[PDB]
Amino acid sequence: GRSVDTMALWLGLRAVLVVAGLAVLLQLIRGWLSSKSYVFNREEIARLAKEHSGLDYEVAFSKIIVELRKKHPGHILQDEDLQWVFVNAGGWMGSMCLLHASLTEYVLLFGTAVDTGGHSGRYWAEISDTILSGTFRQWKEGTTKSEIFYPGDTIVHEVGEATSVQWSSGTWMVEYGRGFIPSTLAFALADTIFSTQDFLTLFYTVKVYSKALLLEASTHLSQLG
Amino acid sequence: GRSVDTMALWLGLRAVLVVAGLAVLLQLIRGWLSSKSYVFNREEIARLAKEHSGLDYEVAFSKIIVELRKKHPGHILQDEDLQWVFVNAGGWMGSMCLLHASLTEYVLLFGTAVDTGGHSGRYWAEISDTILSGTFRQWKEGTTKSEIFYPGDTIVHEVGEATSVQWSSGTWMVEYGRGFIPSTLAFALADTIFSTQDFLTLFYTVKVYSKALLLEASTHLSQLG
Amino acid sequence: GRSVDTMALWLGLRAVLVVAGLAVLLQLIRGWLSSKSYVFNREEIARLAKEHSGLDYEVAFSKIIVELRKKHPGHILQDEDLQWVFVNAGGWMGSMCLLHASLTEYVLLFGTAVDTGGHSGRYWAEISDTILSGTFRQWKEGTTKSEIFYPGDTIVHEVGEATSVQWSSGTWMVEYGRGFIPSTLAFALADTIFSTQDFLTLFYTVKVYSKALLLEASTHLSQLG
Ligand SMILES: C[C@]12CC[C@H](OS(=O)(=O)O)CC1=CC[C@@H]1[C@@H]2CC[C@]2(C)C(=O)CC[C@@H]12
Ligand SMILES: C[C@]12CC[C@H](OS(=O)(=O)O)CC1=CC[C@@H]1[C@@H]2CC[C@]2(C)C(=O)CC[C@@H]12
Ligand SMILES: C[C@]12CC[C@H](OS(=O)(=O)O)CC1=CC[C@@H]1[C@@H]2CC[C@]2(C)C(=O)CC[C@@H]12
Repeated sequence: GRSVDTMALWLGLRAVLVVAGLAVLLQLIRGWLSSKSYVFNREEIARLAKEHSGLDYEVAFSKIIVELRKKHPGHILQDEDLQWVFVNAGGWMGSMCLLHASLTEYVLLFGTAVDTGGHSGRYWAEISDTILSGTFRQWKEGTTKSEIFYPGDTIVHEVGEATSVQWSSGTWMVEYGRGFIPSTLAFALADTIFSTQDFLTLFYTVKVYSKALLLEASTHLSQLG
Repeated sequence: GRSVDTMALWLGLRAVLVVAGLAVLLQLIRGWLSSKSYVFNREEIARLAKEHSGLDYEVAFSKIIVELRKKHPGHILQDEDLQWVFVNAGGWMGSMCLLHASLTEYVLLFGTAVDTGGHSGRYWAEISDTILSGTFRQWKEGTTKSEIFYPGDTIVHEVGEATSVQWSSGTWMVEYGRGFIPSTLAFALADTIFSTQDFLTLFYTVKVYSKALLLEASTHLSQLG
Repeated sequence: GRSVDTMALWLGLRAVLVVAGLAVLLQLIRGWLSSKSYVFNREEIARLAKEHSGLDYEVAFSKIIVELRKKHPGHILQDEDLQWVFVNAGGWMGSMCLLHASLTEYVLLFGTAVDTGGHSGRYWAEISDTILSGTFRQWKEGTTKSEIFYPGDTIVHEVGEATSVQWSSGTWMVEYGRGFIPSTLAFALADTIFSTQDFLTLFYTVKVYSKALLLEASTHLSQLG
């Protein structure tokens, strides 16, 4: 009867409960024990973006890239490999220009020309965004109130944290990721697989990531011989 | 040629046609014959939320919970089990605090701190939302015009009805569901499975639902012995 | 170690790379060699919608349908088969009224009563939208700036192009599609399959498409005997 169905539903809920729990546990285990070889530090990227946040965001883009190439030669994609690629993740739509990416880090220019918002993603990685233009509203888990951030500010998305993010038209930022970068690909590609069906954008995304990986491998081989 | 491909496509469309049709028919059969044991009634929840809609929505939250505990003891989750959990469904992102849930009913606090909107879901359940703060725009199926609702109003999402819903930042409401509650889980979890990949939020969602079910089972056992 | 994992990840990225690439290649092959039997032309639909863009969009709807029936008898669905059906695709939510659809073309009334936006879709089809009311913001791939279009304007979504689209509440338009129409169904239904779970809307969508196909088949049989 009604009690039997309640018990069976509770059994199935406990089944999904322990599956999701152990999946989170494995995410924590893979992440905490993951490698931590760091070329950059988030304060370095944040100060460099905050210095040029008063410029037109495209002029800021160029000066940030030139400085990143001067201070970290061999770790930034050349001009021929820079490309604006749409990003559809967690219900929002923006675009990116990948500058650096490895197993443990990534650096990219991010933003949107449309009003958008959605889920931030939850992963074992520390993501930081320094706003060059526009507005960035963040709604943290466990709260009923959100906060808006402006050019010059830096939002630090902590490891294991989940937020709601919302950007206005013409918002652009410099983004630095640190942690277990591969564990973020599922979030980055989900809306392409199950919503947009934009397989050429998927092609673009894995192409620039593979190029960034090959750049790091080529530089690591040259630093040893 | 062109006529052959048109016929084959029409055959496949009829295939998807009869599959979706019989799936809807089974949804109607399971729902109409589902159980209907009711602890609350929607007018009770709506009047209680409308009375406190003039307060700060968090003060309203507390007074509504206290009143629901006084009038329905044994059917509201204790303070230790209350938690704000993100809800990603039908393209929108809000958050909930589950107070009561069974096979046939649920009562929760709902809202969002970001501008969001999307599909309401179509299921065999009668959902009603009494706005405490913010704005609630509803766009009904079969019409080209939408309506906006304000604090004190109650939107009644009818059984089998589908709407587009849109909430502004800082909109909060009291929500009561009545019907075949399990048939709504697929809509509630879809964007977590196929977009956000937020498995810890999924863990949170099934945990509070299982706790609410266990509360109802514990109370039903005590009312008999 | 770290180099081994980098190589393995690069191998898997190249795997996804060549899969998505050949899927795009097959999309191009099917599309370029697809049939091109055309009842309408986009300038015809655009001028007819632009003439009536100064009217109330519902009065414009009726006059456009009457004119399309007068100039293309046997290719427009009768009043009994006209229906507003929700469209959930690429993260946005609108609604449509299908007037004509074949293997190579389609004509429909489109719009939304809510603020929405998302991915446009990428397919081998040329889509054109003439705005009757509201605002249409388009963000093209490879750019950091978007453009807004107004009643009387026509946006032409080119073959293979991907954009971000965003519409304000009360935006309505006349839409004409030309190309390999079946290759667009996956984009049109994805958010229904993996987000909204609205199987009755899916039932509605394949019903009107099958009816439009059957209309074209019936007219083609009568034009020969
Ligand atoms: C998916 C994510 C991380 C989460 C960001 O969301 S955000 O709101 O915190 O900015 C968006 C974002 C944009 C670019 C994504 C990045 C994750 C790592 C990705 C997939 C690569 O290896 C190449 C491009 C990278
Ligand atoms: C999924 C749904 C019902 C549809 C609501 O959408 S709404 O626009 O009508 O408010 C959102 C909503 C929020 C909480 C959801 C509820 C359905 C039943 C759920 C999944 C439980 O057992 C626990 C939490 C409940
Ligand atoms: C999916 C798409 C094409 C892309 C449009 O997006 S848009 O931003 O370019 O307007 C939305 C749109 C609406 C109606 C869709 C159409 C594609 C072809 C569809 C599925 C049919 O056979 C029947 C209804 C048609």
